[PDB]
Amino acid sequence: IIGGTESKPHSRPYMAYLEIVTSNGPSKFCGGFLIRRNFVLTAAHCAGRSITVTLGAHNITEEEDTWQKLEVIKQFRHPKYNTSTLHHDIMLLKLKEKASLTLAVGTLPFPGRMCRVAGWGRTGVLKPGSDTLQEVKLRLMDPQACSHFRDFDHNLQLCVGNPRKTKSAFKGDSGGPLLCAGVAQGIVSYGRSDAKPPAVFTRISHYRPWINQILQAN
Ligand SMILES: CC[C@@H](NC(=O)N1C/C(=N/Oc2ccccc2)NC[C@@H](Cc2cc(Cl)ccc2OC)C1=O)c1ccc(C(=O)O)c(N)c1
Ligand SMILES: *[C@@H]1O[C@H](CO)[C@@H](O)[C@H](O)[C@H]1NC(C)=O
Ligand SMILES: *[C@@H]1O[C@H](CO)[C@@H](O)[C@H](O)[C@H]1NC(C)=O
Ligand SMILES: [Zn+2]
Repeated sequence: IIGGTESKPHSRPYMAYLEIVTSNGPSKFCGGFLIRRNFVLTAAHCAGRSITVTLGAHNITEEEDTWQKLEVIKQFRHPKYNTSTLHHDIMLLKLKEKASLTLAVGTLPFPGRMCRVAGWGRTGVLKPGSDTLQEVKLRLMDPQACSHFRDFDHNLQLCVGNPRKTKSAFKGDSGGPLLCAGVAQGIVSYGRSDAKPPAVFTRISHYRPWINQILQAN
């Protein structure tokens, strides 16, 4: 998160920190959020060979009793996920156990307006990931403001962030929820490599039928 501020610890108890393993290189990370005691929603571009989820964290380098470290047993990536057009960037992760509900861990059930995104991602173009969960408020834009992304499609995606400001999600914030009036409306998907807003978020409402079908059959 660029241009944001540190979240009050444990004030977003649905936030998941994801550590992604691949076979050919070192670990990477993304965000995501708990929608069921055993299901985390995140972006499909965070897929990997295996993933570990930390719930209940603030400072991700300081282990505490609120932590719940859970294994992911199966990744369900959207079947039409497309790395050419960048569409359908969405994935559910089935947890090996159901998470405990505590004060620090809980689920989040289901243009012009201000919304909030949160993450442990880089705080600057050339900066490391943040140790602590950060958040920022961002303006929802008319779809015209994302025209320069050639494969942007207003039906599938949200255009997020006022170009006149420097506030943005960045690397490591992938998969984090965009909340508008306490409801998850988007997931961080992609933007410019220089972070100039706006950025493109997955529009959660278009994928509700697909979410429901995975959650009902597992
Ligand atoms: C795990 C995934 C990996 N991230 C990553 O690829 N991206 C690029 C990316 N790919 O998006 C796709 C790809 C295919 C289909 C649809 C969307 N999306 C977002 C991105 C971060 C980002 C987000 C926003 Cl809002 C604006 C710009 C921006 O990056 C320049 C990212 O991390 C990654 C790569 C590097 C790091 C790192 O810490 O160096 C890291 N924590 C994570
Ligand atoms: C996060 O925790 C570590 C290890 O306790 C501490 O060094 C660091 O300053 C904390 N970072 C914060 C509050 O940014
Ligand atoms: C991605 O979308 C493009 C343009 O619609 C399509 O032609 C392509 O086959 C799709 N699938 C993959 C795997 O690129
Ligand atoms: Zn704590």
